[PDB]
Amino acid sequence: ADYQGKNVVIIGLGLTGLSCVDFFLARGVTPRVMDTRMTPPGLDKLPEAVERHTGSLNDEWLMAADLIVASPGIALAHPSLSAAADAGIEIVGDIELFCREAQAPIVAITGSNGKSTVTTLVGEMAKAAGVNVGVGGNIGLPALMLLDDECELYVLELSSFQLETTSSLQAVAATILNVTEDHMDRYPFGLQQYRAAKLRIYENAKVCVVNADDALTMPIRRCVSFGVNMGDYHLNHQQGETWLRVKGEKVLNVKEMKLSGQHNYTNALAALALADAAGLPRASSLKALTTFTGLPHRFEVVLEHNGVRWINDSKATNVGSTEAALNGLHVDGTLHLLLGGDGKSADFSPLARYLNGDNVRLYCFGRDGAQLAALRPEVAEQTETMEQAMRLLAPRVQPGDMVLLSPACASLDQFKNFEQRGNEFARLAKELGSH
Ligand SMILES: O=C(O)CC[C@@H](NC(=O)c1cccc(NCc2ccc(/C=C3\SC(=S)NC3=O)cc2)c1)C(=O)O
Repeated sequence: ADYQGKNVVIIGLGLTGLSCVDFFLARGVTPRVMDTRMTPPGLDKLPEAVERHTGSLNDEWLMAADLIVASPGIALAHPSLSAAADAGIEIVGDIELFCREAQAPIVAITGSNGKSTVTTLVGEMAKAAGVNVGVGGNIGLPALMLLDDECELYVLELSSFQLETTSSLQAVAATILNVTEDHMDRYPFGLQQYRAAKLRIYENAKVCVVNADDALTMPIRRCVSFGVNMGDYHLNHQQGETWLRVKGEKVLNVKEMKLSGQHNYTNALAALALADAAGLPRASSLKALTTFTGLPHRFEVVLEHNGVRWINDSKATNVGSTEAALNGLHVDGTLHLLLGGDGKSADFSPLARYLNGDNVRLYCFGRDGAQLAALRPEVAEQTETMEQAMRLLAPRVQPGDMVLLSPACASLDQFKNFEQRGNEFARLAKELGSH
């Protein structure tokens, strides 16, 4: 693509918006930047040569543009963006710009849960094969910063939002891992609209990898599949042993993995299917499965001390993710479960089946704390903040207990992101969980 001489407007700054600014400048195009936040993240790092408008969108600049580059954090349905689309002004995102330039195959991964873990795993599979791999696409690692003529493979975690503005992806292997209700605040036509955004990932993909146990991951109209009992890649349970299998052949006894639990086992299957389709050697891919230790904020044990395990699962930002942490969970004594934040209009009721019995306490906070408490008011406390919740529950904690942050909500009402929320939990857990 050739951007020379174009009037380019970037909407949304932060690290990703900055990556877009730098992309155009390096190509001899000076873009303009706008952000509805008065002082968005990264403002101080924008060069002074770049004109910017903050605190609102500027329709004069939008309607004059030849190309709009929209952050995934701004809805395409925003009136100012829809007016530009109606006028025939091209709108893309950073991932689109990346796909137009990439000179290595792309493995593309989305889904409501698991997409970071799968993306990181396939990255480790590539490294174990000695392939020069670029891994990113999420908040901390903008895709455009990965671009490098020496890269031999890219592995991208993509959100529904990024996919909405992407049209040139031709993934060597693409997956939707699962679709469970999330981001309803951005999808006013409901679950099927959210699904449709994710289905975009399979367009022009060489291999599609679907979840045999989740029909919403399947194109609406020859995909490779993974599942628990069913699928080209599936699990084989005999004795107390679990195996990863491909078409009936055993490939790995999961005792060799550091990760544990059924959803980690299906994540490993999806990652193997992707790696296989991308041409990576199977034997090195299996090696990577044995060495991978998990991501921070993903059911991460931050302290095990005095008979109590404190678990940071701050990356549980929707109901399906919390349900994965609770489903099959073993607790010797009482589970003290922290819920709260911006629930984005989600139906929390699917959590209710996990919350019966004498050994559960809920500590609910943030924007939607009252609705979370209402799942079972007799075992629930509500506070404004997570720190208040933590200081309220810590005196009640007994040897045998588990304290679990798995909030089912975004952190954005009170924190910069789920990583800051996790880090604060870990700090308080270390404070409160010893003498
Ligand atoms: O961290 C959490 O707790 C939420 C996790 C959960 N994040 C998002 O829903 C999400 C969606 C899109 C973007 C970002 N992260 C970067 C970003 C954050 C805020 C903005 C806000 C903008 S842009 C603009 S113009 N005006 C704004 O307010 C833009 C980009 C986050 C997810 O990954 O599922």
